[PDB]
Amino acid sequence: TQRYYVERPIFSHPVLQERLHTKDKVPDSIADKLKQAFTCTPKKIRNIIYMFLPITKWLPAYKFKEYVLGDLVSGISTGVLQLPQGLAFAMLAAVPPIFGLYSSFYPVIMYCFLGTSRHISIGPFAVISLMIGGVAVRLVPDDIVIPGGVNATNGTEARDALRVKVAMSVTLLSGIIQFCLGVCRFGFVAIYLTEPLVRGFTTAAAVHVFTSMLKYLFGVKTKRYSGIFSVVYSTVAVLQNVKNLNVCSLGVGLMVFGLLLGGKEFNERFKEKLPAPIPLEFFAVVMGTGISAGFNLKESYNVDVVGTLPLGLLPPANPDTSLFHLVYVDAIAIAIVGFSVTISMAKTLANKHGYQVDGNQELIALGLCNSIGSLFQTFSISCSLSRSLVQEGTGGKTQLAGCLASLMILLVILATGFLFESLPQAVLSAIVIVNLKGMFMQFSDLPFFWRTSKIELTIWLTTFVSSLFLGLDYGLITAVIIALLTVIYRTQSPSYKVLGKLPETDVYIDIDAYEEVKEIPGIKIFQINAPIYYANSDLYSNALKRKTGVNPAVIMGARRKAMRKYAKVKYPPIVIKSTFPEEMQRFMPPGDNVHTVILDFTQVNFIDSVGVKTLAGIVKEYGDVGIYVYLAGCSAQVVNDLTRNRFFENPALWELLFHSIHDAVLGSQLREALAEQEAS
Amino acid sequence: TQRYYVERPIFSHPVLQERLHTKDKVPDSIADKLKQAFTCTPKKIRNIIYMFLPITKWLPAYKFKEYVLGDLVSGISTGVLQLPQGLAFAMLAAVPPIFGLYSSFYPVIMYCFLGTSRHISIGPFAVISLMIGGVAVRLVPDDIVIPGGVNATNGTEARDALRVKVAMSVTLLSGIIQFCLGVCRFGFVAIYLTEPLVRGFTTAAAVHVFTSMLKYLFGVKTKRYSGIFSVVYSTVAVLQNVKNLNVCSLGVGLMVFGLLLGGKEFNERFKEKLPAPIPLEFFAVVMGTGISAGFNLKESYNVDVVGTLPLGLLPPANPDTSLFHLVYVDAIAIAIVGFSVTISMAKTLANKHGYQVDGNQELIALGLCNSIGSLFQTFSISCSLSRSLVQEGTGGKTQLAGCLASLMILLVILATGFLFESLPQAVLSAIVIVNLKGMFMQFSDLPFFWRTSKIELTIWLTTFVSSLFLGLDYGLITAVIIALLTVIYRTQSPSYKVLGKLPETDVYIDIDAYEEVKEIPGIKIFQINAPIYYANSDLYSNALKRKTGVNPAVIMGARRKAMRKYAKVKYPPIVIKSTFPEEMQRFMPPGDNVHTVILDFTQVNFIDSVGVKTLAGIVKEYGDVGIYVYLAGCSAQVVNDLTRNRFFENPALWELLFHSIHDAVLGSQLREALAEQEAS
Repeated sequence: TQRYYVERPIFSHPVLQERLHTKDKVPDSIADKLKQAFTCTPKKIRNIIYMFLPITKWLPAYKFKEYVLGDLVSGISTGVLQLPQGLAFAMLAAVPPIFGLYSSFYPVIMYCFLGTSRHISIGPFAVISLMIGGVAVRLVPDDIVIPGGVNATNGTEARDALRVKVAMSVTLLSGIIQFCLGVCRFGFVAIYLTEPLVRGFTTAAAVHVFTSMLKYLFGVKTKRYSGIFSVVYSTVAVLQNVKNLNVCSLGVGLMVFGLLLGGKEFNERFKEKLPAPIPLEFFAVVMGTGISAGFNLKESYNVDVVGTLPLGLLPPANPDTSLFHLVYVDAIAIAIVGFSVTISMAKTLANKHGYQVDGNQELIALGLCNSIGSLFQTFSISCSLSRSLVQEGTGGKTQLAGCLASLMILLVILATGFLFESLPQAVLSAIVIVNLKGMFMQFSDLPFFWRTSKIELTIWLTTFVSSLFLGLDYGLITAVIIALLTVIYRTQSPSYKVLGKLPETDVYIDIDAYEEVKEIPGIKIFQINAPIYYANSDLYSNALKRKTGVNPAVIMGARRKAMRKYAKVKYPPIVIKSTFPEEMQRFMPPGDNVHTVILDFTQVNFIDSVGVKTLAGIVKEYGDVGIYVYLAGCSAQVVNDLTRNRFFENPALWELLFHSIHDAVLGSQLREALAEQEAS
Repeated sequence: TQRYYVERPIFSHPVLQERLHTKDKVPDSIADKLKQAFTCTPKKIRNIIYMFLPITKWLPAYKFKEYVLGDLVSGISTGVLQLPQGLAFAMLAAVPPIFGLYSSFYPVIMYCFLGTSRHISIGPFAVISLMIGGVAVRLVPDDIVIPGGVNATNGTEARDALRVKVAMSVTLLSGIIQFCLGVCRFGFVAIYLTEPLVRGFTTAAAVHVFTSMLKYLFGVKTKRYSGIFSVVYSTVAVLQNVKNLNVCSLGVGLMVFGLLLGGKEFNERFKEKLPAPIPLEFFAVVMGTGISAGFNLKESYNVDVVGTLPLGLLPPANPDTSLFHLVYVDAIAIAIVGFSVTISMAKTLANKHGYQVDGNQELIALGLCNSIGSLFQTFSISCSLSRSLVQEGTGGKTQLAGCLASLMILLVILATGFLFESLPQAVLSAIVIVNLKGMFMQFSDLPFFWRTSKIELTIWLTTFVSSLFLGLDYGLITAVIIALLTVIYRTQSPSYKVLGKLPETDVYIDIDAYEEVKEIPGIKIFQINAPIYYANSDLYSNALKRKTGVNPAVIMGARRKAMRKYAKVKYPPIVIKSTFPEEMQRFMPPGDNVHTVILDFTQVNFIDSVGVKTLAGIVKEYGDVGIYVYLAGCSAQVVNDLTRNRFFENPALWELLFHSIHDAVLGSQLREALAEQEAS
């Protein structure tokens, strides 16, 4: 075996520096650093094509045997879920449901080629649909009359068309913003999305969706409220209007919701006995439309339905740029929220399955998809948590599952679009509610975060509160700001400890930690696990003057009191000898007689000018009362910062630095012994 | 002498822990921690009185011999400067100049008793006056007619009275806000005011004052613009209207400005030959009023003057609460700006003269002064940089200098208020401009900050730009946000280094730093001077995989390529043996054959859950390719955070920790030797 054995002289800063010679670096010119970027070698362009076109990468390496079955099952499962979710989200966007199915085909097909993640399900999203509906209602109210040859029997078709045009314009603007961010390499900001913030935001979004879905489930008309305090106003409005509910719609909604819960529980408890989960949502919608067609609930009980669905695709239409100045803020908010959600989902899925994704590529893909969808009459969409979870849980391995979902959506549109026109909205509302259980189950993190880290619990609660009461446009920004400020809070509240020397060794630990460390008499050691920046110097000084119990101010006051009671270019030395008479020292109150104070810098990352001034003031103040101060474990960054500042203007301060706490202690003891040598 | 000598066994985490026993702490109950707060001992109440009433402290200990002369000279010098500055600031507040002198008596007297700092000059301030004037104009335009018996010859007295009432109401609200903040111990936020931010804010405020003073100097009427892009609009407006200037006013202003510059330069170069500086501003105003009275410039050349000054004090008047809902934002902004400026000045003066101030006490004093001044017809004021500099430079030692200034201001008001009514505004504008040279000279910090620290230079430039173009209400907030974000920027860009062992010692330094350190073969050491929080884990992982040149992904790819080319409750062990045949190893590309990677945690302050997951993933990934990873120098905080998380669920991970880099290296070498013992 071997033992920790090392013998060396005391390494002060000048001694360490004189034994080392600075290495000569190789200057890399900017022109020379950019010249090789234009080699245009075939490998470089091939890599660029693969990065910009991920389809060319994962498609040639597609292993059919272990992927065809899983991709097929996952695609069927995600399509039979995207169709009702898309129809429900279309209603939430204040647009005809036919446009929701349109948004479920073009962006998915485009992302099957421009997408990097192979486990996320691109499609209609609840939050984006709610924001689009709110802005459409705000721009287009219910009191607009167009004399375009329409008679008095107005079916509000013009209002719906105007809302669709507004949605198309804002979608195009959001896509342009996303593409500009992607080409600007702005995707690096996704790292700021910590997991608790994302979970809290998703939970708050789930709460908003649940409280917005109440009106559809009950069937009672309620004004849509967008902005600050939207959730509370919406829920009190639906509570006040609950007296005029529809019995049939509520009953069928409760019945289908109970059936969905029973089927989901049965699938969960019979997972091993099935080769693939059965589509429960498809059975639910089939049952709902069959009952509605058989009993004619549209007029028999005045139960609202999804409405008519026109068939056939539409030719591309050029949008208009006359609405940018009205919804430019909302387009940016939609782009930010959608990009954040999709990048968070892609990152967590990549971590789960062991791969990587590129944020810039995702931004470019989202921008192109949104722009082309706007050209093809499709509103802005983003990633969906529940649908992606279903896709991954059913065996999703590549992006071909989304292509199958888009193909089957197109088939339904072209062939069986009329069959689903009689589906009541209550069934869709119940389907949305039951699929929301995954995000609602995330409330279990509160005890977990309470036990693990209270700071993360505070961040999660702040994010949830900000995204619940305040609008989602500013709630995410507020949550990000709070998360960033938590780092400042942590740096402003470090753990100050008094270190003691373990006997017969060189390990320094807290004096009040293990009962075996003995503090060296006459030496005080102070340690701070935080930087010395401007908003921390005062707290550090107070902690040093309090925890160590050595305050120069009170020492000077005691000296003055004892003196008054007993009476009845060159630089000066840093440490001034205590000119206190021995006779006066007889009336001096007893103390620890500390002669050396050691400050730990092993856990200091950087120091600013304010910190430099504070440290210089502390050193001078302690040297005035004749107490030596040495710096131990200073990193090269701290030394460089001190050199660039005016802290090292006096060459006599170079001897105050050391390399380790034990080295500083040995140097101080040697200095004391040498001083005692000439004493007598 | 002595040498660094220590012999000990390799201290792994279990070995260190088994040799130490946790100390039993003393639980301090909250009820027991608050019970002693109500002792009501005479010393405690005396200290409370001294803290709340600083006048009772420094007045009994007033040394007359060395303070009477200096305080007298400083008080005279600051009064003869506050009178013209107060008159000028009153005009900038869109209020009659008599109110400016009123603001120069009551708050100063009150602060002479409720103030802690003994070197700051409380009085009218340019920024606060400008904000008050802007809000008064915004609330009270020039198109308001009051049929209160006034004939067609309206002198706009009602408009001035309404503006005064608005100023009084906003001053009272700001004082209430300041008092509430003071009683809430909110003064601790003053630590966020770093020196570069304060200097940039003061410089931008000086620029705003200089560009606003142009209209008074020229005498041409110009609409006052408040809000965003106010400075640019004001300067282009005065440039367009410069064609209608007044020759006499501009000429006399230039003459008095030149005289002031000459006198200031003469005093600077004859400082040693004078016992006390002569009052130059008093001579300037006397000359200006004498010339104006002799030549009657009011009507001879249409030169505007300060106006009539009513005599006698006014009885207290109860304000109204009907304007809070209109200026509540502006009152908060005024309070924040004034408190920030005064606390910064008090802190820097305390540091210069070697004492301390309390932010909460300053907040309480400002709130009480503003509220009582509102009761006594006085607008909100704050500390002035130039006047405080003059007070300190003339020998200011206590607060009695301000009392003398208030007394002489009251004497002028009661006796010689009519004499100064003929003083032209050009003289006051020139006096303001010449006293602004101190803040304008602060532009020399740009090369200093460029050489010392580029980050502080960026902060200063950002603060200046934000407070120049954008409004001062939001410019300070933006500067604070940028300053806070600079810490995050520093933590997101650390300095990754590869460490090497100095021969015959235990000092590890950068391999490319001193040319003498030799890297130990087969061992990679990585060091990061930054935390491992959520917004830094990915960069840390990339740096570890790039700088060390040991990426498990490329290793696995090379192994697979070599294999394909040559072919033609218990837990698993963390490190998996490389099942690579020796025959296949013959086709394996050569490499450094690293068997151990050491991660430095001596400079790590904290790690979050995201960092814990990232570290666990890195450890597992490196153990998959059969590479050992050890953690060295982990602080108690990091160990506690890992324990609270799920990182230590497997007991086999406790042996991976160490106490020092050398200890980890010795342990790895011993493990390799032991493994080689059973090899053959």
